[PDB]
Amino acid sequence: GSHMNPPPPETSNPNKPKRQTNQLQYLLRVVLKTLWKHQFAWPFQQPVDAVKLNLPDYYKIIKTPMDMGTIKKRLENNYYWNAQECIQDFNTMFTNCYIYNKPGDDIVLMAEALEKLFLQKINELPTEE
Ligand SMILES: N#Cc1cc(Br)ccc1O
Ligand SMILES: N#Cc1cc(Br)ccc1O
Repeated sequence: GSHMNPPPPETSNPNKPKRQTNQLQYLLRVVLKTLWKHQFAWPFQQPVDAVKLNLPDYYKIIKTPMDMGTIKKRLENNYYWNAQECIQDFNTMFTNCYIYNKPGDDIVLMAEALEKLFLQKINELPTEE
C-alpha cells in the first residue's frame, strides 16, 4: 500500500515468546469469531487506510493503531503469550476509535456495538487451565 500509511503492527516475530492457552483459543474461536461477523465489523477488519479515507492526520493522532485483521493474524499465528496481550489489542482498537472520532459519529456507534459484545464474551473468558 501507500508509503504514507505506517507498516501494520507486527504479526510474526521469532524473537517474541508465545504459547497457546485455552484463553487464547477462546479469544479466537468465540470472541474474534463473534465480532468478525457482526454487521458493523467491516471498518475494523483491517488497518485504517488514512490515504484512501483522506484522513492525513490519523497517524499523527493515533500512534498505537490496532485492528481486528491484525488481531486475527496474531491469534491464527500464535503471536501472543497470554490473553491479556490480545485483550489489550482489542481495547486499543476501541479507544483509538473513540479518541479520533466525535461521540455519536457512525464509526463510534459501530465500535460501541462491537465493544458491548466484546465485554459480554470477555466476562465469560474461561479460567486458565
Ligand atoms: N476459530 C474460528 C473462526 C474465526 C473467525 Br474470525 C471466523 C471463523 C472461524 O471459524
Ligand atoms: N477511526 C476511524 C475511521 C475508520 C474508518 Br474505516 C473510516 C473513518 C474513520 O474515521
